[PDB]
Parts: sequence; structure tokens; C-alpha cells
Amino acid sequence: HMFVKICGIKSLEELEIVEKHADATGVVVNSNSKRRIPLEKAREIIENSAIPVFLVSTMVGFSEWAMAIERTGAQYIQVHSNALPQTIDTLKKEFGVFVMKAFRVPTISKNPEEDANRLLSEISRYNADMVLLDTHDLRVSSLVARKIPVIVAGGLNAENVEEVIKVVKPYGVDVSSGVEKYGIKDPKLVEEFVRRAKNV
Repeated sequence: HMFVKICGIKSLEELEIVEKHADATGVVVNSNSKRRIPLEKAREIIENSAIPVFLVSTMVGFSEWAMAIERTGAQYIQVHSNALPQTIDTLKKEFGVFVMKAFRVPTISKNPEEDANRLLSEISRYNADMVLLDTHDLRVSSLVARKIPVIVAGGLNAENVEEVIKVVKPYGVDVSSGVEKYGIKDPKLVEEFVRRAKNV
């Protein structure tokens, strides 16, 4: 129905919270991010999780990816970088990882239909198992989502998730800050977000 991923957890405690209701989670490594964690903490979250844990990074290099996967035992990766199609393809073959690749959508778009078609050719260049679209304008997202399964992310929360889902009609949604309080995932926000998203 509606895949819900809660991204950017930093502790086994946060894992337990998201594991209750979410379909997937993610740990940020080797990125300029407030959510970044050491490889040992990533390893702990991955080994203890009952749901897919995406290893999320802005790493570009085939070999830094390989080493991160080996060091963490990740079976799911989320690539937010210009890592080449060839790198993504080789990581899949060598490691059997499921690959989600992130693509930026415009904040504003002059012609939505053409921006969607442009991102779609950009997407067909990589051989990713899932597309994540990073978000104002939801029109481009709507039209990409109609052509291919996508997870949509960017500024989602309980107050806007239901509307975003109605417009975009994605395969799933991804949230981080929207379900947080003081930089820690909030059990009541998590439960509410997932419930509302699952209802549309």
C-alpha cells in the first residue's frame, strides 16, 4: 500500500521506536550530516534490526562504498551522490545489495512535464532498485511517480504527509526531521506519521 521509511536513526533505542511501525529505516555514514554515525554504531543497528536498514551516504567512490558495506554488513544502501551507474551496478553484483538512489527534484519548475521526462532519462541511466526523490513544487514528483515506483522525501510531517501522498501518489514516503524532537526520533510522532501515511 504505502512504504514508510524513517531515516537517520543514531541509536539502538531509536531503532526500537521505528521498528514498531516503519517498513524501513536508515543510518547515515561518511556524510556531512548531523545524523552521521561511526561504522560500529551502524553495524549494531544493522545486526539488530527486524526491518531493512539502509546505509545512507553521500560517498561517490565505488571502493569507499564497498568498504562501508563490508565494515557494516549492510544489505540495503541509499546513494545520495554522483556515483556512476557502473559503480552502482558493480556494487549490486559483488555484494547483492538493494540500491536506492536519490535524485533531486526542482524546488520550482517552469514546465513540470518536461522536468519529469528529463529526470526519468536521468533515472534510466542508473540501474537502481528504487528511486528516492528529494524535495515546494510537487508537480514534477507527481509525474515521475506515475511512470516509476518512487519514494518521496523532503520536509514531510504528519500535517502534510496525507496531502503529499494524494498529489504525488508515490510507492512510499521517507521522513527524518519531521518525526524528531531535540534531534531524537519521537515515538508519538513516528506512530502518528506512519498511521496517517498508511491511511491515504
